[PDB]
Amino acid sequence: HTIFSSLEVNGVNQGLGEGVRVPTYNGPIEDVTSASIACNGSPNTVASTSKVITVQAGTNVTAIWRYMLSTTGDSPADVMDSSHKGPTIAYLKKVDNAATASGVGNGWFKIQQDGMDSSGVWGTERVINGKGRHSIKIPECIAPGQYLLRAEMIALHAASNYPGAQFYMECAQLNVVGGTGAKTPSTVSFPGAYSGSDPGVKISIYWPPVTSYTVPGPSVFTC
Ligand SMILES: *[C@@H]1O[C@H](CO)[C@@H](O[C@@H]2O[C@H](CO)[C@@H](O)[C@H](O)[C@H]2NC(C)=O)[C@H](O)[C@H]1NC(C)=O
Ligand SMILES: [O-][O-]
Ligand SMILES: [Cu+2]
Repeated sequence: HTIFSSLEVNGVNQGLGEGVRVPTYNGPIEDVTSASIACNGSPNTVASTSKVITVQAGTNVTAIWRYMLSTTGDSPADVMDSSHKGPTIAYLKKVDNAATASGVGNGWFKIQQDGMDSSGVWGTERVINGKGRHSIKIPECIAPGQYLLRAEMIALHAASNYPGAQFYMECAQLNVVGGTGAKTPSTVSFPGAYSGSDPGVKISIYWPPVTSYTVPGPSVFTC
């Protein structure tokens, strides 16, 4: 239970729900076939925001994860419960109007992931124990203009069967400046990119303990 409730750009937090479409409640999506898997949604409610955040291509933005919208600290419990082990992931989608585009459908490409490292530590544990900071590089080589940024944490502690995996995601609204357009990503759809049968979705993280993890979705796009 967690929310990507603000984005840091150029080292400055852009504000709570400012340029990030935040849900009222911190619960997960569990149905990977739902329209809500793209940018969150029903049975939650997600707020619209008029802010589109300018970001220089090639630089990092940092999603700031918090337990609830009103949370005021950054200790582990202020981010997400330590039972919630799994990957962190981020995607972009080119859109016409980042303040209104829904994010459902084709156009997503993966730009970051952190599953399980060679020491058995999960991406979510780096966020939980890193003050909620989920750093994401905006590629330098993509086309400039308006995008959605979907940042996600998947908790797998209850994922031995499907449904069970818990998907926490929010979409931020970006204007990417300086992108060279030198490379056009291949894209996937949300819903569509994840299946309840995926090895990273239906998984028993303790039975036996896993030492390798396959993050769901496509490969990370690189310039
Ligand atoms: C910018 O974001 C990228 C991820 O998109 C970060 O790159 C990862 O950094 C970790 C921590 O050093 C490494 O273990 C990974 O190997 C890196 N991944 C890649 C693909 O390079 C990068 O550290 C971020 N920069 C900042 C300032 O947070
Ligand atoms: O969230 O369990
Ligand atoms: Cu939870």
